[PDB]
Amino acid sequence: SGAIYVGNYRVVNRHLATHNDWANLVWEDSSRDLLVSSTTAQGCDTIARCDCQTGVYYCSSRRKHYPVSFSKPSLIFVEASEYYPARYQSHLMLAVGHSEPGDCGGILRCQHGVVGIVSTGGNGLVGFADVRDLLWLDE
Ligand SMILES: CSc1nc2c(cc1NC(=O)N1CCC[C@H](C(N)=O)C1)CCCC2
Ligand SMILES: [Zn+2]
Repeated sequence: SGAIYVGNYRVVNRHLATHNDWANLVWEDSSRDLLVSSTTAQGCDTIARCDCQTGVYYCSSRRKHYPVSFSKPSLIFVEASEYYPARYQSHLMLAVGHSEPGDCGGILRCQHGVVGIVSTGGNGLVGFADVRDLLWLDE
């Protein structure tokens, strides 16, 4: 679990969005596994606007942060799950690192701010949904 709080927006994995997220919907994209909802309180986070390919992510299944080198945002095949049919997920970045079900929502950060959130996993792999192109989160 996990979310980004920036301005009057809350960014979460679309597959983990609550009834309240959907009732205050701003934007969602099933192909990116992202959903943004509106908040009444001002958030705590800054979004990175950069091309970093190294950073640190929080891994809830280890209660620890790990450094990673990650690929550029791209269209990657993701196998069927309880939440989605088999499909290509866009704006996804992969890295070698630990992840397991329960870890989605963990934040990936570089020196400039928040880069994205955990969205997929593999055997010794972790995938992150990029948010750096969503310039409207800043306004
Ligand atoms: C960290 S999540 C995770 N981790 C692992 C496995 C599986 C998962 N789960 C997923 O990848 N998804 C399920 C939820 C929707 C995700 C999506 N973006 O389409 C896909 C298997 C075994 C190794 C670890
Ligand atoms: Zn950066």
